[PDB]
Parts: sequence; structure tokens; C-alpha cells
Amino acid sequence: TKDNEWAVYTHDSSDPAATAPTTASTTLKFNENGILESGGTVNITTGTINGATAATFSLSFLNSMQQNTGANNIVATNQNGYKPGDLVSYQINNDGTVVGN
Amino acid sequence: SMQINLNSTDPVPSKTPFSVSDADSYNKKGTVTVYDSQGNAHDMNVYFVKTKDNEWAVYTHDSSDPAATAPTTASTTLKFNENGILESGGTVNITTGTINGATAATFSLSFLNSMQQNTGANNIVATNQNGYKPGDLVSYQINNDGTVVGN
Repeated sequence: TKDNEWAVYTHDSSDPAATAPTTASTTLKFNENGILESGGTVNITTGTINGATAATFSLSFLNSMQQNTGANNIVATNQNGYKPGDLVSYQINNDGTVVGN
Repeated sequence: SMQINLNSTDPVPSKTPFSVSDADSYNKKGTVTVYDSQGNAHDMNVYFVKTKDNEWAVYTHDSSDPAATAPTTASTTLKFNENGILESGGTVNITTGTINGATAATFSLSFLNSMQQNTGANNIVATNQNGYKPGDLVSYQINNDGTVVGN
């Protein structure tokens, strides 16, 4: 929108519930050095499927930056959770931990 | 830094206006790229105007932003001795101009060891931009002194 202010829109394209994201879900503020000063995190819905609840989660933009160079990009993101799993293998670390892969 | 070598016999009497375009009002148009607080590049246009023997007027101008209005005032002046050695006007704190909230840093532009000599064409023979833009880790390297460095 301007120097050091970016509007953020969010949208769950995995479900119909995610209507046109025409509202500023949030906004990010940066200082003169391009350091994210505000808009750190937002609790954002996941949308829903087969009765599964629309969790919602804290999306953090911590340490995001606005700098002269580069192209708008994503340099690491994390999904704090899992899908279903099947016991592929067994492994023992030299610290005595027994783990499942 | 900006090492300048000027021809002792190159005057500007043809014109007096500037506006980074009146060629006749100056002898040398040099540009030093500098970085503001976000690394945004700026165009330090520098004009050398021979006013007389051993005195050159210096005009400065950031063409990377609108803020850099017509540089019609003598940002500084350089004084040389009879041997063409820069005696004064060594350095000036010059603004970088501004972009996207990035502050207009300002920096010490030195003309140390610049000379006014009979021969050559007005020129620039080494300049330095004390700063950086953004960087991405391309490679790893180890020197035989045990230093580990990032390229």
C-alpha cells in the first residue's frame, strides 16, 4: 500500500467457504530499515472438510523484511501439525532413544 | 571516496545554469551509486566546474529521487596548489535522498588525493561506496589461515 505497509489478504482455496478475499485480513508495518515492526501474527481459519473443524492457527510473519533487493518471496514456512502416519521403520540413536520413522 | 583527475586547462565560461543538463556549465559529470537505509540505490551526480586555476566548484544531485531539485548551488569547492594537489575541500557530508521510508543516510564524500594536472581528460580513477545491498549465501570457503568465510 506504501512504504513499510503491506496489506494482507487470506484465502482457503481448498473449500467453497473461502469467498473473495476482498478485506484486509491484516497489515504489516516495517521500520525504515525494512524490519517488520508490527502485524506479527494473525489467527487465521483453515476452512472445513467432512465435519473436520476449521482449526484456525497463528500465522506469524516474524522477522519478515522489506528490502531493496530480491523478488517477493517465501524463505521458510512451517505447518505446525501432521497428517496420518504408518510405521515405516525403527531406529535407535546412540543416546538410547528409540524412535519411529 | 572519489579520486578525481582534472585537466588543469579545462574552464566552464560557456554557461552558468545547471539543472544536471547544462553541459557547458561544467567540465565533469560523475555519478556515484550509494545506498540508503533499505539499500535503495541513489544517484550521486557530481559536477565539476572549473571556476579558475586550482578552484573547482562542486554541485551534487540525487537523480534517483524527485527531492533532488536543480543543483544550482555550490555544494562545495576544491582548492589545489600550484602543483595541482588538492589542498582543500577534502570531504562533504552529502545526502543520499530517500525511498520508501528509507532514511537519507548522508555520507562523507572524500576527494582525497584528487589532482589538477596538465594532461588527461576529466576523469574518475577509483571510487568507493562504503556499504552494501541485500545478500544471499552463495558459497562456503576456507582460507589456509583457518578463516571460514561466506561468499
